[PDB]
Amino acid sequence: TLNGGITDMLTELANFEKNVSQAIHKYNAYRKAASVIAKYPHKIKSGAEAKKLPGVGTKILEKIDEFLATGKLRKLEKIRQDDTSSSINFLTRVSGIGPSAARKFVDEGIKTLEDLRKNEDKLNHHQRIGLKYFGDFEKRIPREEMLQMQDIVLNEVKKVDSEYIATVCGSFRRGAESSGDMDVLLTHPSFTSESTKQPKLLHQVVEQLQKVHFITDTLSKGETKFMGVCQLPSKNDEKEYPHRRIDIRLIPKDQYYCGVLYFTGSDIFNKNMRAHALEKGFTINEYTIRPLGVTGVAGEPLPVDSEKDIFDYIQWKYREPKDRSE
DNA sequence: CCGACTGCGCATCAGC
DNA sequence: GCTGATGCGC
DNA sequence: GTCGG
Ligand SMILES: Nc1ncnc2c1ncn2[C@H]1C[C@H](O)[C@@H](COP(=O)(O)OP(=O)(O)C(Br)(Br)P(=O)(O)O)O1
Ligand SMILES: [Cl-]
Ligand SMILES: [Cl-]
Ligand SMILES: [Mg+2]
Ligand code: NA
Ligand code: NA
Ligand code: NA
Repeated sequence: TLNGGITDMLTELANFEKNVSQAIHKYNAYRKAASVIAKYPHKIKSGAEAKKLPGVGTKILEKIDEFLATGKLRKLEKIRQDDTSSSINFLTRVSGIGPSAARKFVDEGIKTLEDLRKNEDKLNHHQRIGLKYFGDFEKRIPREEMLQMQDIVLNEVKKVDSEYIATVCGSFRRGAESSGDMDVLLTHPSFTSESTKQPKLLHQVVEQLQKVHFITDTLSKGETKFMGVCQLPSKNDEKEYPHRRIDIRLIPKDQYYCGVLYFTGSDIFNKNMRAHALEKGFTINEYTIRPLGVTGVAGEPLPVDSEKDIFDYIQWKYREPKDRSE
């Protein structure tokens, strides 16, 4: 990667602002600058050259100059030496522990994996599962395992009702050679924007995946969104596979294209594309694209027959999933 | 100079 | 219980 | 932290 030193710096700065400063717009500004620099096809020689790119302003250009001259950023060197920042950043690596809870735990003297492990009763259910699988959730998933997981999920969904359609999205659908988790978009003709003619549509699928011991834990679960934990089966004498995060999102079948656009991402790609829609007078979510009136009020959903239709409304050339990894 | 920054489901809690 | 934040992770 | 008007 051509500018990895710079993008790593900006990412660590983004994480500092989110986790410690609790400054969500600085976090997003740093992530935006990292993303645009990551796609820039030249090795950056100067902060001024970087400042040409949209999202790199004066302050990041200065940081880039410092990094290029010295190989480091004093601001980050000091953050790394600060105990409270160090503790908060570590605690937020547990799934379910965010900026707020991390800072509250540090106040209470809970500041290490050992402290968490002996204070399990101070964790909510999500945090408790996050701690249990702390090590596993740091491991990435090779695409070859994602293919096995996909096969299980699709076949088990088929056994519940052959009219379900499950689509693995996320980085997998963008063609990545490894993924951080598995994201599954689910549809069924009974659930549309017009009516829900069968209950428990998501529950049935989760239950079947639990039945065959693929889903092992639940982080949260409602009528349309499941977040939990899964594990591939292993063979005789073989070490067990790590536990993996799995998300399942049930979307109205007639809104599949907005939903698969959303769940394919990346997150920054969605953010960039939704920001462009707003400039063009539309708002995009995982359900619909709608015009915005002058009052800022969204209007009726526009018809959508493909992912490209959504690109067309906002006057973007279509981008294949493999080219949305921003 | 400064308002606006993508969008939302599920968990948790406060106030009534 | 309901309603409306706030937190969190997508 | 960045940027459009
Ligand atoms: N804040 C956000 N805003 C808009 N869309 C978002 C979003 N967060 C997530 N999405 C959309 C967009 C996103 O692609 C999808 C899945 O969210 P994952 O967190 O699983 O992201 P992924 O791409 O699968 C990665 Br590379 Br992080 P992996 O999980 O393989 O490590 O939900
Ligand atoms: Cl901010
Ligand atoms: Cl909508
Ligand atoms: Mg994912
Ligand atoms: Na710029
Ligand atoms: Na966390
Ligand atoms: Na996910």
